[PDB]
Amino acid sequence: MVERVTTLMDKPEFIRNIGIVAHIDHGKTTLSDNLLAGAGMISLFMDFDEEEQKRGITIDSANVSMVHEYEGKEYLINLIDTPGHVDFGGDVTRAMRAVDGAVVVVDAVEGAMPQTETVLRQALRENVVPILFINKVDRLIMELKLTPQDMQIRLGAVIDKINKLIKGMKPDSYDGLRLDAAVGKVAFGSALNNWAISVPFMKKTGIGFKEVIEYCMEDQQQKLAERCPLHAVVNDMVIRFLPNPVQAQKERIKVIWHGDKGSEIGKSMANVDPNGKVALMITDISTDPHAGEVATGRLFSGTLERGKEVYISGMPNPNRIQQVGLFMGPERIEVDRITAGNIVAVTGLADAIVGSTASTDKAMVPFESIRHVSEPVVTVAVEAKHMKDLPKLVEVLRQVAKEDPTLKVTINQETGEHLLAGMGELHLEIVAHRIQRDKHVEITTSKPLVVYRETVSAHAGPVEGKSPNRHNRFYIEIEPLQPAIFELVRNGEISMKQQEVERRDILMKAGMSKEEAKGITHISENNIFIDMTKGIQYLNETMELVLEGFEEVIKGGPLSREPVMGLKVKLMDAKLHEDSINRGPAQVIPASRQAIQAAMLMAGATLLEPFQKVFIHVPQEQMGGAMREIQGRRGAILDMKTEGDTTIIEAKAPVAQLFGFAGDIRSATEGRAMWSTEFLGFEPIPANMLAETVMGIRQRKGLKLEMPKPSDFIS
Ligand SMILES: Nc1nc2c(ncn2[C@@H]2O[C@H](COP(=O)(O)OP(=O)(O)CP(=O)(O)O)[C@@H](O)[C@H]2O)c(=O)[nH]1
Ligand SMILES: [Cl-]
Ligand SMILES: [Cl-]
Ligand SMILES: [Mg+2]
Repeated sequence: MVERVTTLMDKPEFIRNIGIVAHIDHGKTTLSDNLLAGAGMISLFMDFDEEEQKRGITIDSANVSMVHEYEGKEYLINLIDTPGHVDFGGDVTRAMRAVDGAVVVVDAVEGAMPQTETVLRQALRENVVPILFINKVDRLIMELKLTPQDMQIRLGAVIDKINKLIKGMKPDSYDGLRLDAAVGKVAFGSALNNWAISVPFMKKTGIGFKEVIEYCMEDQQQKLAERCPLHAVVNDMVIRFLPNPVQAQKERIKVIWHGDKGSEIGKSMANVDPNGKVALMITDISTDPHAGEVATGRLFSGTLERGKEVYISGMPNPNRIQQVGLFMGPERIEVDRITAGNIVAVTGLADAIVGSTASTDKAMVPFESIRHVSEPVVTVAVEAKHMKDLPKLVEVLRQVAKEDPTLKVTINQETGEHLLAGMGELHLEIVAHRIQRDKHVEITTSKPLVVYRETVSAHAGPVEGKSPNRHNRFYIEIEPLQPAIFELVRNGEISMKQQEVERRDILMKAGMSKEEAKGITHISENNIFIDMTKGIQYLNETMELVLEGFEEVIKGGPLSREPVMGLKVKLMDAKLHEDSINRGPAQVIPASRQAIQAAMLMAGATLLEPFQKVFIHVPQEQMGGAMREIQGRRGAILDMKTEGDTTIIEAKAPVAQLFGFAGDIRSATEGRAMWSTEFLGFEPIPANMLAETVMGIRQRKGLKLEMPKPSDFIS
């Protein structure tokens, strides 16, 4: 529907910008593909990457446009199919920035799962409107053999669960967001077998759930697909209940744009005004063989045209648009111009990165950053196979990191090697593949290792740090953050920019003494610095330097130069030299670093390692094989439930223990165990493993091969 798409994209009221989101494997891509087939867009089309087809997983968000007719008018559905695996969660985040509505897909059998909540929360954070498609209802009918009422109960429990999540996330918006099957905001069906129903649709066609069960039970789901077409029921739901750009954009900018809402551009964004100045939110960078580098984004105001110039936020020179169009899976349909309200593919924006604001005016308030979180937990060292390829590798790693901001690329100064840090083993496997196959650089990679965290287990101090000229002294106590306070900081509930009586009240109503709440001076990662001193001359002008020493230590702790978390650092006393020449950065910053590092080692310094939480659905026949695999990897079982022939195992294990788990769990269960994973958190390494783990880390970093001591820091 090439000419259809183009005619429709000019009319913002008939557009739906949507994303398909779900727990891994609940059926996003089958849904998206069969929506496209039913709609006559195609005869898995969206998993068009080779590794996606090879591994049977969505790795990258894919974009496609779809024409659907509803009550005598055609609508343009700009759809994003997103990945389910936690390692690719940043693809979901970037996609939620670009869409206005979301089809939350949930497997009827497993029901809502941990990444179901994750994707729902990411949608609501962006003021994206959710509807619900309960998929795999064929399995629920054919494998559990439940009566209609049992199946009404099961489906209704899923709806209720999604609604509790919504109500917990957006309590004041709950009424308008609540999912109601009788209203039509929920459908149920089988993406695989091209059929779907909803309460209003069943009334309309005169078909009950008992007839639906018969269709499946008598091996006639093809007939059901004709009577109850998947694409009709779901696309209708999309048109009816997901919002157009005209309703939505004013809601999106409440949370993605902190500029003057009554400005010229705030109005033209709020009105989807094609004649306004360009306002284009860049959500993705990727490379194609013909278009070259391509920026994906959401156009809120203006019109994009080949040859038009836009400014990129933070960059001085104006970028020129070379081509504009829409993605159709692996293809990108080119068009003369695209108007506000659409999800666009643009070439020629050399300076754009994920999160960029493209605008006509250089002085436009930039859109809010695309939030990240989830710091890397797995790392690999990477090197060019042939030394003639070193500068290509430099340029290629820059490009890989630009296209995937969840990857962190640093350089080992003690080996000249590049380190790739990402979300998991699979994440790094794909990256190494996308450097060789796609970027044409032969590389060698080390085995994946985890990134640890350093912390303390007890209180210590006051410890005296002394400047190299011996003229300045700082007295530091250190101890663990209480869990309530750690959570406030990790969730961003407090801040030094925040108001001082407000922050003091949040901290104190969390357990912190008034002394320490009012003394809090700095936050850095999941650590705080408190000033407990009164009336020390020159400490005000010197405190900025003390905090720099604190920040440096947080970046890499004294045990193994791993990042530090969970620390409460307190300045109890200080002595500074009268003359500023004796108390500048070269004097104060080392004194601060050394006091803090010595206190840490005196406070039961130890390592935390990342843990994954693992969910396994396995038939009873293979339960024993599943159990042996997780228990053999020193994982702890957390709970176990039975639901018919299936055992549901909830377990945790160190990330470091779960490398190669996919292939081993398949072998031990003959491929019959479904499993998924999520980051749990950093937990203490075994107490009898601290010396060996620290030595292991220091050796592979090039650091000195000896256990650090507080005598290394304070003379
Ligand atoms: N029985 C049944 N199987 C389905 C249905 N929908 C999808 N599947 C199956 O589930 C598996 C995963 O399907 P897929 O569309 O790739 O799910 P996905 O959520 O996109 C996977 P990922 O999270 O990695 O992107 C496939 O074997 C697919 O055939 C359904 O309605 N019924
Ligand atoms: Cl605390
Ligand atoms: Cl002062
Ligand atoms: Mg998929």
